[PDB]
Amino acid sequence: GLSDGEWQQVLNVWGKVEADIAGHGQEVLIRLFTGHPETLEKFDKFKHLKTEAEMKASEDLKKHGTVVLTALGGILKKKGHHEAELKPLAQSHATKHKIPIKYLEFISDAIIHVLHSKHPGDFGADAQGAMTKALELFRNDIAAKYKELGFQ
Ligand code: HEM
Repeated sequence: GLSDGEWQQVLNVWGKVEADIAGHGQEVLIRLFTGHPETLEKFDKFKHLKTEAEMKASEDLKKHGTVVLTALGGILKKKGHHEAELKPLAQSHATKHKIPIKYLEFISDAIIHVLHSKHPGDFGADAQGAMTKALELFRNDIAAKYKELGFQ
């Protein structure tokens, strides 16, 4: 897992996200949808968005971005002791939303990209390393739940 120092880095970086959750959430989803169009198809409520301009102007997309990052933030603050918070998320995304683990890899990468884009020069090598480890832990624990369900 992560060391105490690494978790402190993760939560310090997260402070940046919390200053503008909607903005970060919106950019993460737009990065995901524009870089991997197949992901948009998983959202019946966002498949009407044919352009990035429409995505940017969508208040409902910003709303979902807030829901997504608020959930992730709650998980991150548990510093790995997130079974109760993560299990239900893993099961809903596998059985209900049908989200391949590959898409979770895509959104993890999108988060790192957005952090650099919104905070250039202020997301250090150590910070990136820590956030990456936290996102991999998140993804890997979801993957374990996916295997349990036999979900691909
Ligand atoms: C940072 C990783 C993610 C987090 C924390 C997250 C969190 C959530 C939460 C809290 C909800 C609402 C509750 C629920 O249905 O469980 C939700 C809904 C949903 N998520 Fe995710 N999600 C993540 C990644 C993804 C990815 C990668 C996809 C597909 C590309 C996806 C697709 C969906 C869909 C389709 C819904 C239902 C939306 C609706 O129509 O209301 N999620 N997600």
